[PDB]
Amino acid sequence: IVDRAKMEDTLKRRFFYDQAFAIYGGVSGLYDFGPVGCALKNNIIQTWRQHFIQEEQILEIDCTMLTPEPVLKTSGHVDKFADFMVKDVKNGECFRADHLLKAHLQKLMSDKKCSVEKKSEMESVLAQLDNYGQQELADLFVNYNVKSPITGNDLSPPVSFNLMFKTFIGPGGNMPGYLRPETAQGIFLNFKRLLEFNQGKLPFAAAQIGNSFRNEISPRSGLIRVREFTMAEIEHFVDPSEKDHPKFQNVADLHLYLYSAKAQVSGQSARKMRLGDAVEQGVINNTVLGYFIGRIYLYLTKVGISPDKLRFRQHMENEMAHYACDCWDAESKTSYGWIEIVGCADRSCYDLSCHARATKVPLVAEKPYVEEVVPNVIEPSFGLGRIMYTVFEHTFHVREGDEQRTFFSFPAVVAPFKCSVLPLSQNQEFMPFVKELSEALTRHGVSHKVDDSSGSIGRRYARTDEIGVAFGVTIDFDTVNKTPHTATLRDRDSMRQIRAEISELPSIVQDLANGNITWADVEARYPLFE
Amino acid sequence: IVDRAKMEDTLKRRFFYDQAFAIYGGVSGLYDFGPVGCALKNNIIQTWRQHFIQEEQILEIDCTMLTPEPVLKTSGHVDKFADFMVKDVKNGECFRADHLLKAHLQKLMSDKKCSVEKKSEMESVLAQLDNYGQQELADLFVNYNVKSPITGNDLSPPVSFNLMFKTFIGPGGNMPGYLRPETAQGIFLNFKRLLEFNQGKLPFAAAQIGNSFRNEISPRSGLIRVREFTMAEIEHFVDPSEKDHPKFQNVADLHLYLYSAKAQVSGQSARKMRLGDAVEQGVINNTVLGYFIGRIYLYLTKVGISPDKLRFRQHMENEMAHYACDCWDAESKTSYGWIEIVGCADRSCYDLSCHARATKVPLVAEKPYVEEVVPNVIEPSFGLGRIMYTVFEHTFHVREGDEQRTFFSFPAVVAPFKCSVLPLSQNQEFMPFVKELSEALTRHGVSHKVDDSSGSIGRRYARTDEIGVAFGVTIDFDTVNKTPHTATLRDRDSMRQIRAEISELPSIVQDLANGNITWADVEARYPLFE
Ligand SMILES: NCC(=O)NS(=O)(=O)OC[C@@H]1O[C@@H](n2cnc3c(N)ncnc32)[C@H](O)[C@H]1O
Ligand SMILES: NCC(=O)NS(=O)(=O)OC[C@@H]1O[C@@H](n2cnc3c(N)ncnc32)[C@H](O)[C@H]1O
Repeated sequence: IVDRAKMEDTLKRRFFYDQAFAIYGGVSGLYDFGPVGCALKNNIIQTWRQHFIQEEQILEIDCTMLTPEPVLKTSGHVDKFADFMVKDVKNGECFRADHLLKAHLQKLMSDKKCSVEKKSEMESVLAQLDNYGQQELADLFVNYNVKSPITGNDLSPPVSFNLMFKTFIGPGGNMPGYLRPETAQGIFLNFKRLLEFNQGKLPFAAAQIGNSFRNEISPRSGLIRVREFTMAEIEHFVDPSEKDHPKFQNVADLHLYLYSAKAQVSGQSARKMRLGDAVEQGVINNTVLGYFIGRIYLYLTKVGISPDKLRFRQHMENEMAHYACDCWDAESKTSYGWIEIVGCADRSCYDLSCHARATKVPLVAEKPYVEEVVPNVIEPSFGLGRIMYTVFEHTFHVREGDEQRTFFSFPAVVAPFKCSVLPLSQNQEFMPFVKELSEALTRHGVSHKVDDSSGSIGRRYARTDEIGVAFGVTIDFDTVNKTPHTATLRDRDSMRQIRAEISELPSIVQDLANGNITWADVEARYPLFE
Repeated sequence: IVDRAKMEDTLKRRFFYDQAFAIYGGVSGLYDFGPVGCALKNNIIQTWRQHFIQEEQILEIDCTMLTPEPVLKTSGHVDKFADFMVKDVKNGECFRADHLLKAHLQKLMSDKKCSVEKKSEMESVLAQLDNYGQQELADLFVNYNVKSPITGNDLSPPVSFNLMFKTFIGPGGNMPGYLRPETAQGIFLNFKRLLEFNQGKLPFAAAQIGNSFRNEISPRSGLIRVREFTMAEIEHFVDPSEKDHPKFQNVADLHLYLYSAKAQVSGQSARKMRLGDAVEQGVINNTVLGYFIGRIYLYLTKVGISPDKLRFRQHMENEMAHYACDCWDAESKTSYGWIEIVGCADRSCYDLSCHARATKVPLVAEKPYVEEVVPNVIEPSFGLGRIMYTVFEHTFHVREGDEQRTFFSFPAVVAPFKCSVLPLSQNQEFMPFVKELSEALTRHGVSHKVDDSSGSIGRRYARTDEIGVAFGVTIDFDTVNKTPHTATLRDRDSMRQIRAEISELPSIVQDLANGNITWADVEARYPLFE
């Protein structure tokens, strides 16, 4: 339970992000990222690069965003990539059918005038919604009588609205195209010279961190639903017969909530298994999937998402992507209910096949006489957008002081900047102290900023906390005067302080942020301070 | 003089970049960046961030790419933003008039059958080409009889083809839009909450590093002309009466080639002045411009561009951008002649004005009773695309050995990775040595990679040089056997080596890359090696 109202308000005021083209009414599904937003957004794509590209020697490429017609036709995107949209036959108002029906039903199950017998039934209708194809969705839009949310008119019948943006490359209109709804296609259309890098042998994973455009219908989900976003995608090309990851054992003992395809059809709660077991019982196909699912958990977790508000639901036979046979999503429980933030497909040969065929250009590899194969691709797609957002809600708190102060408990690895050095006076009695501390902190690789903002120390740290700055060091007169020179070390969340030799503080703040020491350990080592 | 042929071939083979959607014939003006390309492309945007955002406490934001109709109409982009295109009345073949006429004339001046009197005249026609508006360009396209380059047919009359891509945001067609041809607009539409950050006082500069789409007509300039690219843009909001930069004196003593607007009309060569003087004589308006022009020089230079193949040409009264009153470009002499790689506008109030008006939302500041003003914006726009390319040609060399080996002399600050550790055998006699060296190099912050590729040491370093890896350390038997343990330190360009205690090498390779020591200094300190 979080305060979407109060939070959005804080986030936009400190300018983590806000509405794009504000002074024009703004466009739905489009937002701009302000300074702290950028800082935090770049800390996540950075933490990610380590956790994946670095930790897996993943090849990286940077493809185009403008894709020409054929490429997306071959991938079958021009076809199956779209959402069901309806529109009241009055004014041209559109709505994503998929969701409107869900909104209606919740309204019905919520009205006390409902028989527990129908309520239980409707749930069952929502717990399958993504499987509902053109027809079933058509009928349902009749039985339940779905009508325009506003001025309840009569919605047209569910239709298919392709989510890809449309444009024409170059003068004229001979070469039409779209804005890549995913980065993957580029990583595929480059398979040949990519295999080469890994010596033609599998497995090997390529990757991309760039934008994708998805002309959504009704962006009303805040940052969650946007028509333009940055996504990190890994394309793990493995040999079909070797769908077995060598590192699995590292993420084997993780105990994470899983919501199998069965548990969804056998209408039962998601279990909190162990990856190792989850694979034994054949819940999670192979180990390649398992490893990634494990890492994906370690990442989302490390960035800031709460272990208890995260899970992995599997897709349904027809909820499936138009390019996968099996797939698990990383869902984060938020004010918008559970929401997919990271996807883990298992698109089997379907990609390189389509392209190899359509162009008559062979896309394969070899193995030890030396047989040829079409690498199956397990693809972990990250919605850096929705991820940073989950981190927002999962770590947004309210200082328990009438005043109504709000702080973010961002892990030291994603905080706008780890420490905030703040002295009382600006005079020269302090500079020689602030200077050193800064340079010393710099030497220790600790992102920091010297505070200036007017106000009592406690009012200062108010803003520092506002944007989740991990720590803070107070430099007062006693720091300058008394000898030895000690400053105040203040933990963000607790607001508890520690007096300590301003010389050691750096190496300490470092150990704290790097997870090498606990706040408690500090209170045990150093004298407190009020 | 460079070998575009041989170079492009090398660049694409090592996969710095290549043609987008290759297995489909590919699209013109679109390319994909492979691994080394990315590594180098990220070293430049990184080196840039320091040189500017860091060194100038520049605020950073990340706006949308999809812009809605009004925004670009207000900026006057829907109007004046386009290139003159012609097309033979036979097949629908297009060409950018602006250039075709230039191609023709060069052909005429090149044919020996021309009177030195006409040749001199035609030049004068090219040395004004960007000023030629609809009419003048129309007449000229007649007099000289410009006809289709291929199958010389009859080109239509010069027309205006808007360079912005076109799409519709959301279902329907009520909300049309384009893909931002520049990042700036976003930095402007966010001025209010941006001024706020700097305490409402000027000057203060915002910035953005993202993509912009320019639906060019005839992309045939390789990477130079592309329909999609990453550009770093700084929006320096200064008070009209205070167009005087406090740091100028730092870049005052720089002596750089300038090609004033006059020198272009007074048909004379560009002078190699000094920024300080250049401002005295009122050649370069104010100092704000001067400082940036200075930095822009230091950057491009530091990244790899040759001091002698770089200059700053000013715009002409009607070559001017549709938003500037004064402007200087950073031109780099290349195989495609001089080409603008970095732009330095002086768009006076024109931006915030248009938007303030059109929306009726006031955009101003105050100064010490406390008067209000509309900040003038000096904007340094960087074409990270064309910049990295200039770096390619300006540092592409051919090993003087029949064999035909090609190396890149990339500054240690942009090289794919500074050092390349390479031992002879893979056995355990070496690992304990390779391991340490790597970790030690890591500790020193020196990007490196342990070589494996099969081949004689000299064949190995061949590939290392291919992609401009600054240095190389050879670990042989004597390194393992003999005591002390010394390895071979090899400079890329010279190929000259140095035998030295494998323990010190790290701190050394560091000092070398960080520009703290010279190769010569090393040869003087340590024993040579052949
Ligand atoms: N290349 C395979 C692929 O397309 N996978 S997927 O994108 O369909 O699935 C993964 C989801 O993509 C991201 N995503 C989707 N639509 C949005 C949105 N409108 N706003 C923000 N983030 C979004 C989600 O963050 C991530 O969970
Ligand atoms: N925001 C102000 C603005 O629009 N400035 S400007 O872009 O018109 O001028 C600066 C130039 O923009 C970049 N640029 C232009 N067109 C291309 C291209 N087709 N390929 C690659 N790079 C290009 C050039 O690298 C850079 O010199």
